[PDB]
Amino acid sequence: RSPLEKASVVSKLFFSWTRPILRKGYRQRLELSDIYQIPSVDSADNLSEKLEREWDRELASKKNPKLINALRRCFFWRFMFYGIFLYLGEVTKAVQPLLLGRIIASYDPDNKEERSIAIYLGIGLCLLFIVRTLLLHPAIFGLHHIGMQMRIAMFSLIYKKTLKLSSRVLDKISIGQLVSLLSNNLNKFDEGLALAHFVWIAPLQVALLMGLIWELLQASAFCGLGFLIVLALFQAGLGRMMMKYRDQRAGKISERLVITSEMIENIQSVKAYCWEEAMEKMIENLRQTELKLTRKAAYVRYFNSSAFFFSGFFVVFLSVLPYALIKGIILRKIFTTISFCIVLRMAVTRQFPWAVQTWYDSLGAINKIQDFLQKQEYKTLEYNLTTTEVVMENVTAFWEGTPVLKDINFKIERGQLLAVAGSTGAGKTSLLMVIMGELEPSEGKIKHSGRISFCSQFSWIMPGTIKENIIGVSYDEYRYRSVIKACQLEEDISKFAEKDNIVLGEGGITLSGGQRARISLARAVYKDADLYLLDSPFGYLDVLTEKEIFESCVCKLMANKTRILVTSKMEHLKKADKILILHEGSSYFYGTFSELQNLWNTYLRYITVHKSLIFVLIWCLVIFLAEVAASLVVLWLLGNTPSYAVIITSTSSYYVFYIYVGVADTLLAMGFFRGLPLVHTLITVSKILHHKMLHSVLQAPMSTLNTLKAGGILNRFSKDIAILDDLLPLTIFDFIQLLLIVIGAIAVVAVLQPYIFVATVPVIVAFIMLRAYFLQTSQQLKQLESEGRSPIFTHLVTSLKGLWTLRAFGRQPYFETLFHKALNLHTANWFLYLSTLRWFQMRIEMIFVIFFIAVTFISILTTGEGEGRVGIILTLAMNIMSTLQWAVNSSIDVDSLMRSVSRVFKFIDMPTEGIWPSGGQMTVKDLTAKYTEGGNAILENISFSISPGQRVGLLGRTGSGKSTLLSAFLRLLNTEGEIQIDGVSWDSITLQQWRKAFGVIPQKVFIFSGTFRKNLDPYEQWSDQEIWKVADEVGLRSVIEQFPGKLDFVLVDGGCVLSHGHKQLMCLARSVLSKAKILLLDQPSAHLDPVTYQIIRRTLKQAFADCTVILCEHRIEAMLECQQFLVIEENKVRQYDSIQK
Ligand SMILES: Cc1nn(C)cc1S(=O)(=O)NC(=O)c1ccc(-n2ccc(OCC(C)(C)C(F)(F)F)n2)nc1N1C[C@@H](C)CC1(C)C
Ligand SMILES: Nc1ncnc2c1ncn2[C@@H]1O[C@H](COP(=O)(O)OP(=O)(O)OP(=O)(O)O)[C@@H](O)[C@H]1O
Ligand SMILES: Nc1ncnc2c1ncn2[C@@H]1O[C@H](COP(=O)(O)OP(=O)(O)OP(=O)(O)O)[C@@H](O)[C@H]1O
Ligand SMILES: CC(C)CCC[C@@H](C)[C@H]1CC[C@H]2[C@@H]3CC=C4C[C@@H](O)CC[C@]4(C)[C@H]3CC[C@]12C
Ligand SMILES: [Mg+2]
Ligand SMILES: [Mg+2]
Repeated sequence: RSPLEKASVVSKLFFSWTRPILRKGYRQRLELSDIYQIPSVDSADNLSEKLEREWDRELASKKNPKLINALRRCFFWRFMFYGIFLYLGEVTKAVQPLLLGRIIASYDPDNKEERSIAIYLGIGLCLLFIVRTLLLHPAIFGLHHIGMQMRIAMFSLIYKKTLKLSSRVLDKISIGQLVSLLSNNLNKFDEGLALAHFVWIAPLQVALLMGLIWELLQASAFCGLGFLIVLALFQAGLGRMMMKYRDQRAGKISERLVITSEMIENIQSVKAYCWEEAMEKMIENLRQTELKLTRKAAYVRYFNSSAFFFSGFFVVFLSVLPYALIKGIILRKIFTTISFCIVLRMAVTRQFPWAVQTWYDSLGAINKIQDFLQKQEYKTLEYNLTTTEVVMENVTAFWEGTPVLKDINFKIERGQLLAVAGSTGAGKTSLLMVIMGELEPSEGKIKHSGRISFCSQFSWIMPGTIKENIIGVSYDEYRYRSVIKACQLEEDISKFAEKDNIVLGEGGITLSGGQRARISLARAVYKDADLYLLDSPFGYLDVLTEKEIFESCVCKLMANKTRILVTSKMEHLKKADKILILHEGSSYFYGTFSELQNLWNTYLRYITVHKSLIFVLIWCLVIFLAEVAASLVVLWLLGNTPSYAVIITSTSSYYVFYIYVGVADTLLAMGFFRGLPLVHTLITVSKILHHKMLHSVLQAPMSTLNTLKAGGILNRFSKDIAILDDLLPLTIFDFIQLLLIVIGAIAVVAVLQPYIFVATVPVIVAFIMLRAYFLQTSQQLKQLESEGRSPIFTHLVTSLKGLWTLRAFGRQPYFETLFHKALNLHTANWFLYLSTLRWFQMRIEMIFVIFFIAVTFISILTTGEGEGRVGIILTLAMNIMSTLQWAVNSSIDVDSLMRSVSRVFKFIDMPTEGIWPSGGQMTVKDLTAKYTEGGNAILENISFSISPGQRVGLLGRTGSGKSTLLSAFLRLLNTEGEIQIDGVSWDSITLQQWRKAFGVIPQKVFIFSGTFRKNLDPYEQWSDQEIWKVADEVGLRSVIEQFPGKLDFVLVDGGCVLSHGHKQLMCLARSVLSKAKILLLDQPSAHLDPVTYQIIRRTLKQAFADCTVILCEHRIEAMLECQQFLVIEENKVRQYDSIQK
């Protein structure tokens, strides 16, 4: 099936099997209908199985486990098999000046030997071109193919280890680091392997060339060699400098990215707090520090790169001078030694340093992967046969100076229900950890059963269909329909737009809090297990639905299976068989309930965004014309000037033009007065574009941001911005340098002889018409290839949030299969892109060769009795086109990189956003709310009024629009209608003033990784003594003094150290500093303890005594301080009065 394997030998050599896609993609848009199936050789299954079979031996049979050893047991003898052909193709390039140099000398009538035999040289030279064409490109493509296999084999091997990481390893560092570990060699590995052989080929080339140069310059060859040794040492020193600055700034990039992710995820809170300006400055300082090291690395890379161009004269003159002074040198050997040194400079100044740097990076990546592969593993050994009767006795455990649980025991017969209770932080969840084997007890003795179904408190939602999130692997209509219509999903499912096949994102951002709880609960009960562990599923569910689910699912469906339920509700305990209460990590009570009572134009915009890049580009052009003007006059002065060191004859004067073209690269090289300004100015363009994009995202309508993918926002700040910092500044410089040399060399030799320009027209046009044909298909495949990587990273992310559920039930093989399917999709697009690019770069050389054979035979045949003007003109023209072929291939990379610039620009063009509070009486009239444009209408024609200072209760069934109303107050979503506060209409004042009057307290409090004082007020409006004054009422004094630093402690990881109640207090104090008037609470009482619960009770009655509060609760017992009640149901709001109803 795979066209590569079905291809014949002759077609496979020329890459002819890429013909169908090039024609198909030239006249229409491509899709996943003609993307060819991947070859069987590089499927993820075959590569991973082979490599792991060699690696596991290396860590068990040999003394020292090294990944590099196992890698060479799989890919070494195929690596060397392509190295010999790569070497033989380079040797062919070194011996060309012998055949070509004699042909050029054959135009001189003063020669006899070359005239006698030129046809034989022409035939041999033609064969030399054909052999080299068909010897390099297959070898380079082979090395790319092996580099792809290494990348796939290691990524699949990494994922398998990730599924086995111990629980204690995950809690230190993961997810954010793990994804970054895979994004450093996504394309640098395969493409950065074809030049690893030049570490030994280049020394073999220098020895060969130095022997050939010894024939010309008897003993002065070494004088030029010593200059190249110094250049090699000089370039090597820059390598240590580049790596030092690269690895020194690695920690700054991670610091920016992790903070940027926090801002993106909680963007809805950032808008509500009116914190747009503060966050822009916070990132701005981080960019300013990073940019200092970025420029240093770019200056070092400039001097390392600009050594090939600035050595084309100092290596020739230094070796020709001693010989010319001792004895008179003729022009023919001056051109010949120039031709040899062109290859000599490329090998030692451009190929060898690149090869060495690659080995530093290839070995560094393998050692980084090697260390990760040997972390502590999750223990899979567990009891198999126990008759499904879990028992514990004298069990102790630690999460590290205090035991988490001590001497806890129970005994559950099959079909019983155990109710676990306690307080916040008592270890309810940690008790379930030991039962799954996630936390091996230090000195305990516990019995494990078979498959165990775990329902974590954290809601897990994975990409795909709603039913696909429930059924798992096997489907069953009768079972599915019963589970769906037992968890009260009947109504909500057949509501949205598409019944049940709705496609969800990672984490289910578009779903209600309680709807996600039911889906996670429904998945746990669907699958058959020996025992079920329900870790507090009723957190988000209101009382009315809580009873219905408890009576129809927990007590009805699984009435005859052992089940452990964690719950604090008093009524749920009496319906259980045995109860276990944890006081503080220790069993205070154990027993039954009965005994409990007693106890294009993109390029134009990229350049002019700075308005300073214009002047630098003009400066480079003006100097370029000055050097060209000098080159013209000096060649014209030598054109009429009348034995010296240089023996020049009338019949051999044409060598002047050949010599100039051979050294034109040096004469037109950009020095440090032009290169450094250009590199500096291109970098600050990236800084400018980042600022506009970061400014645009924080000031965009929420509806626009919801239409995009989950992780897509961060990907532009992670990949696209990073490309503008490293790849574009140097790739553009290299492209401009090559193009400028070609224009300069072709404009000076053509004015004296107005025929070279004409003879070189066909070559230029052929390279251009081929480029326009290939780019149509190449760009389309690149877009498909780049988009194919997001599903791969999403699978890795979602398989970590639900990792504890995976290992409990034993579904690792299923997720390994899913990960392999994601890789094969990315491999299919990448392989086709790599093959068509090889097709283009092979045909571009084949067009050059066919013109060379045409020129060579004409030049030899046209040469008559003397001279021959056609031979001189044509042969010189083809020497100019050698650089153009290089320049055309360099332009492909620039076009590929400008796709990233276009993606940056479209984010900037997003649309923008659209004592005054006397009493706080708002009036709502005809309010319609919708999350997305044209999706639905959650609330329709809402009308109600609030008395100033009243406490308004808010109730309703989960998934009705309870939280949509609170967001519509801030118009954080597309709304129509009029909401007036004390007579001031919804659109009489700017949006900034409107949002400042609301003290919203979300379910997830936004706390970024920064100083304690910075979180309270990023704008730095209030002094210490004013902050302490506010903390006196909210009870934050003792909370903050626990830490070593007062107002100076550095919170990390979302404030992980702070408990849920402590973050509620911090959010409450934040609204007091800004002096809010209308509060918006949203289900704070999920798992709160009375220690902090009573603090909010006082503050809403002491500081906000006269301020309106919208208490959003799920039970009437807590709502004993409200007068007015709002009830949401069937897209309607209806106000009420005192409890008598
Ligand atoms: C058709 C077709 N369309 N597509 C998309 C693929 C195919 S193809 O693969 O069938 N053929 C071509 O791709 C193809 C094959 C060979 C050549 N050659 C040009 C000089 C040359 O040298 C011959 C010589 C004997 C000297 C030696 F070989 F030694 F160099 N050969 N040119 C080819 N092309 C036809 C156009 C599509 C583009 C272009 C000009 C590059
Ligand atoms: N992964 C972990 N690493 C370190 N300490 C942990 C970890 N998980 C829990 N702990 C600690 O163990 C103790 C008990 O954890 P916790 O989940 O287990 O109890 P809980 O009663 O279930 O809490 P809650 O009802 O609020 O979820 C606490 O001191 C907590 O900080
Ligand atoms: N970001 C969103 N984009 C689109 N639709 C959404 C989004 N968030 C919620 N919805 C939809 O709005 C409806 C109600 O959402 P939800 O916040 O509003 O109800 P709720 O009563 O506040 O939830 P709960 O009581 O469980 O916390 C549901 O149909 C849900 O799918
Ligand atoms: C092993 C690899 C690197 C190839 C071989 C390298 C050495 C042995 C080769 C490369 C070029 C060769 C030289 C090329 C030209 C001449 C001039 C001739 O009048 C005497 C031999 C002499 C001086 C050759 C001696 C051997 C030589 C120096
Ligand atoms: Mg818990
Ligand atoms: Mg809600």
